[PDB]
Amino acid sequence: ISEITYSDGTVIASIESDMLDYLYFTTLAEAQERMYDYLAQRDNVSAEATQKFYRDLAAKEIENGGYKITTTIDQKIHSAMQSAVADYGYLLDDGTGRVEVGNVLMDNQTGAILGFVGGRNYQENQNNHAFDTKRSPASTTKPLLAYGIAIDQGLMGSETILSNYPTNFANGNPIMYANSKGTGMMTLGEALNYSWNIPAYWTYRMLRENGVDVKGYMEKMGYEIPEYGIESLPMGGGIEVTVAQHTNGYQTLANNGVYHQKHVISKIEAADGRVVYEYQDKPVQVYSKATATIMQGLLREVLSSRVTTTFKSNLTSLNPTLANADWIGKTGTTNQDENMWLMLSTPRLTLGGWIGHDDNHSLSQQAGYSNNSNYMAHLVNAIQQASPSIWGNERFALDPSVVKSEVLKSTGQKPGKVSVEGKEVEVTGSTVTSYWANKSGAPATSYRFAIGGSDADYQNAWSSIVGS
Amino acid sequence: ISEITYSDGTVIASIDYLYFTTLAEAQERMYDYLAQRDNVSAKELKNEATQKFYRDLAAKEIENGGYKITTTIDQKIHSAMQSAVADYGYLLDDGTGRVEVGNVLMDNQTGAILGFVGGRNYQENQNNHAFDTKRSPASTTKPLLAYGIAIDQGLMGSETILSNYPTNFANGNPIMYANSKGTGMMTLGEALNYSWNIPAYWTYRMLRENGVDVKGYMEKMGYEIPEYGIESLPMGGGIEVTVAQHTNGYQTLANNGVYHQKHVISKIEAADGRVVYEYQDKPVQVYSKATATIMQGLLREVLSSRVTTTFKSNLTSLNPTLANADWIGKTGTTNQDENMWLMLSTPRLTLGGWIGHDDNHSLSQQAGYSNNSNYMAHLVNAIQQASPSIWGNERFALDPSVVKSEVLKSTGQKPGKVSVEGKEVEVTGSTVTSYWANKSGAPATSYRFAIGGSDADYQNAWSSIVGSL
Ligand SMILES: *C(=O)[C@@H](C)NC(=O)c1ccccc1
Ligand SMILES: [Cl-]
Ligand SMILES: [Cl-]
Repeated sequence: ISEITYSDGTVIASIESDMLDYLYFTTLAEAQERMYDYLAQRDNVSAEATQKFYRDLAAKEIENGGYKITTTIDQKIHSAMQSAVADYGYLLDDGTGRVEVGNVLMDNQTGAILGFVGGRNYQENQNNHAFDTKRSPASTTKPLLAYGIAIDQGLMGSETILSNYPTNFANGNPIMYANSKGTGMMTLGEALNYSWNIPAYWTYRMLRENGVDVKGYMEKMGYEIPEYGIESLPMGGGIEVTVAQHTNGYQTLANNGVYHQKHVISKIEAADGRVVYEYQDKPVQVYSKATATIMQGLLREVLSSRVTTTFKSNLTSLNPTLANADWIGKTGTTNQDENMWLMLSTPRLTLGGWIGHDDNHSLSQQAGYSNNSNYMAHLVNAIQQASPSIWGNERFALDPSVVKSEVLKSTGQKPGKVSVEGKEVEVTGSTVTSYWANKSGAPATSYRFAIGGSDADYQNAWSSIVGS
Repeated sequence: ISEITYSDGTVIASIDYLYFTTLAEAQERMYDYLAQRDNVSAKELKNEATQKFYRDLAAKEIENGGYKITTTIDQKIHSAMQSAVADYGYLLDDGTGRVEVGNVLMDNQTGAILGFVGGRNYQENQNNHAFDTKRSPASTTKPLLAYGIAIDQGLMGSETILSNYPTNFANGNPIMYANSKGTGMMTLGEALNYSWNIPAYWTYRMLRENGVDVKGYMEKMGYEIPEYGIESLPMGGGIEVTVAQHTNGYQTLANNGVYHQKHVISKIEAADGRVVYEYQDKPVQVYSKATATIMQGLLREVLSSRVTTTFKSNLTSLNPTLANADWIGKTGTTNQDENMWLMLSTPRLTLGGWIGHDDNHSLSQQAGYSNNSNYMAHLVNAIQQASPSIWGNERFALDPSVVKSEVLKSTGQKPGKVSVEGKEVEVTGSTVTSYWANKSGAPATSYRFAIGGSDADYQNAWSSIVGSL
């Protein structure tokens, strides 16, 4: 007689007990953590690896008591998501075995989880790849941990230049991206669309050199990272996250920089009217509104450029109308292709997606670029068939507090006079608008104008520029 | 008493696009027959009064005689194609007005035309964009007139290097691609996938420099080009073609270099069963089998690299199995975006496609990249549902006659001893197999290893080669 229900109150199951489906265990486990804090607090503790007596009590309270447990799960969307993974799951198998999958669909204004995919098939495997397994987010780390923070601290703007010239780790090893040692200077947009690694590495070093509390940012979105003094951290080195938590970081970018904590339980009510737990809205401005809406604009291009994912193309062919909603996203690829991530938002929703194997062995080279992008387009279509207005028709837009600068294409700073080789120069050339999240906008071009680069790099780029 | 039929004898009509197109070709064939019958001949044929008299006689024969006309059209494929453009034609519209379209499906072993799309909707607009419209094929011309010819003449192979360093036309204007003046050296594979312009320009110039008979190659495919002395010829300048004729040129690459002449008419038969006209197969080896099969491997990557078309992604979402056929293809885009082209083949079929506006105004930037790719993936899929074996599952494959070479990745040539600004150098580094269509494969590396390039260009490039040993 204790009960778990969908957001509209329809029963999911009753809870009982015995001695010897993803939806059931996920929602029960979150309901038990809610019951525990409630119990711990009503007996005024804060003491203790028992504990652990409170876990057991919370399970008993729910399996004996008569409690109504309201979830955020939308029955139609969640069922459509199961049918999707059942009908199009095979799209992910790439010749490397049975490829597993995790997907969380989150509401950007509230943090509520509308539906999810726990895996390919509960009966054949029960690991919950939406809420339990933790893998490096790799590249999908770079907007949250490196570029979004640098934009937020007034250290760069949308058309800032970064170095992708070859450079080494402190140990001598060259920093790589697939087989490439590096190219030269590029925009942010290019560093993002292609997902290069050297530009994120220099951004994070800048942040450290300037004393940015990067930990403060990540903690406010609930990320737990044990060691920040890692050179590859912007590449996802030393980080490991569930699909649900990571979706929650993209929710933050999509919601104009304002976090709401992910949840699957909204209310726990006793048969006697005692409300044991109700979700409190607790919004947190993590990035300014200028930062987040600037970041949205870049992530729009990461998908429309198709450089690292075929998603827009796949979705165009399945549902050209849905494909013209305002989609933004980032992909991620682990160093041996062990894990592929694709994160998508419209202004209303965020959908996180991971694929990999349980034993961590390698996927094919294109599992992320192609298989996962195509499977996710199917899943996005399904959610839509079930709830045709849930993705929303609104567009992401720059906040009015965003600051505009006219800069040069070649330096991403204002045109101006710099001294090169001792001998002076007047720099000019084709220009562009770059967006900033400070008061003053972009600076005037100085000698070292980009994020990173050795002296030899700057001498090579400066030279080619004065090729005017 | 006169009738037109599908290839299976089923009756088309008594003698919409389908009707006029096939009537018109039959009339063409009848004219030819009347003219030879009355032994008219030659300069007399150029007179327009007599031209008029014979057209009028051809037409009247067809309504008067009781001629049985059998066409190459597969009824089921053709209607699927008609349904497809009715259902999916809207995918092409892009905010530049209503976009027209032409498609021709051709059997690669016979040159027969199985079906076609004349336009968005005959009742609204009656111009036939498969058979009558002529527009520059743009990029789409590079594989045929630049790179395929050069490979066939022994002047390059699959990983030959070509210059895409900025350069100017003879009048001093720079050769552009989008808004880029160009980059540096690059392989043929990358020149083809991204569709750069400067490499095609140097290839053609080289063929002029070796006196290659390019006109001879184009004429064997039935191409009519009034003037070959044009610097932008291999980009498609000074060429305008119908969809049907251009399909025929990609038919030739697809059929291992051997052309068959396009046609929707296979036979016309007099009331009493004698043959006024019947199609006579005349295959011509236009490219060596080594050339065309090397081209096939290159055009495979144009599609699967997805740089200029999203086609393989679209097809993959509509039909994962059909996407695993062995597709090869090339896109093209006019200056200013007035015409887009996507040409596709499996070993059995070629499908040509054009989109654009009847008064030539610009399409949007992505109209070829995304729209026409998506629309063509739907058309391809409708063909499959209507005739499930038709595309086939065979693979293109290098002909035994192809020579392989191990060349330096960075020169496109055999590793070796090279003289650089005085000091001789030993040139080494990673290698790769390059395919050639001559007797001896690839030569040894020499100072001008690439197609095209200035001295300043070469002093840049060697800088890198050397600084990397
Ligand atoms: C981050 O992990 C980087 C290296 N890039 C990608 O997300 C990616 C994904 C798929 C194909 C190419 C690159
Ligand atoms: Cl492919
Ligand atoms: Cl694509």
